[PDB]
Amino acid sequence: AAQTNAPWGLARISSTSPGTSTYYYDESAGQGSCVYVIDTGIEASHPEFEGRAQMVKTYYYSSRDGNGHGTHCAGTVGSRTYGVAKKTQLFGVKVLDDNGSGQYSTIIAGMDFVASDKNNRNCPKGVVASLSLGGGYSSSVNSAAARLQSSGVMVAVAAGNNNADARNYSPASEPSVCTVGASDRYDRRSSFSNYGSVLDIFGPGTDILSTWIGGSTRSISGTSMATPHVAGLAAYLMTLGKTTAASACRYIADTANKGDLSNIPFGTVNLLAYNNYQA
Repeated sequence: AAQTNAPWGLARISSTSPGTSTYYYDESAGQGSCVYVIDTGIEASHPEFEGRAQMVKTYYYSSRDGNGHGTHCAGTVGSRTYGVAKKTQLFGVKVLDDNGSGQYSTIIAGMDFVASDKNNRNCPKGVVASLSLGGGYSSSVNSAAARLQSSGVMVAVAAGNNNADARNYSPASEPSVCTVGASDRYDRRSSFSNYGSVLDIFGPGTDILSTWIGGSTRSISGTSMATPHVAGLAAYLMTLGKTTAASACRYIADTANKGDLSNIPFGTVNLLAYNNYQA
């Protein structure tokens, strides 16, 4: 399948070169997989989700996304125009309030919620969780991310936006989950992207067009935007039967575009997520 005039990040993940604008992918498109977006919520009514999104949990007075961040991330995972895995099922878990903040205890509860809740959903091709959130190092937060992964969910987490070593952030620093740095459309490390040995992969994170609340769209930047590219990619590859929740991060690293990013610090992987789709 070919989507013309796609957002640059989608085109990038199906290309061996920067500078193209068409996204190529197998038409299976993550059908039969599920991605949990653990964030500020998802505006499921957005036409871009086509009825494939739903809120399953909130820790606040509403399950609505009053912020936008979660809706943008979910759009990059799975919206019809802005998404990597255009036929996945999207499940929203609102651990972040409408100001984008959340207590670590709530975030932990949301991770453990997903590990159990997947048993209430139909995801024959597999389950992914996208965590575009984080804070300072916490062993309890890392352990929750590790449990979620152990339970059979492909966990993708943002590296963080401090232009610093991600070893000092959680859940970024958890070794058993897939930690995602950000790049720009010229294959440069994004200016704000964290780095370090704990990173597993880079994805598009600068100037990413996706869904927003009020049935709208906008372009924003962050490792929050790179993470759902990787989560959507995992769902897509799992639907194709190429990998599993436990092995997908390694598979994505194995099949990445290698050595193509600039300003990668010595000791950080130079790997850019790539679907290796041959039309």
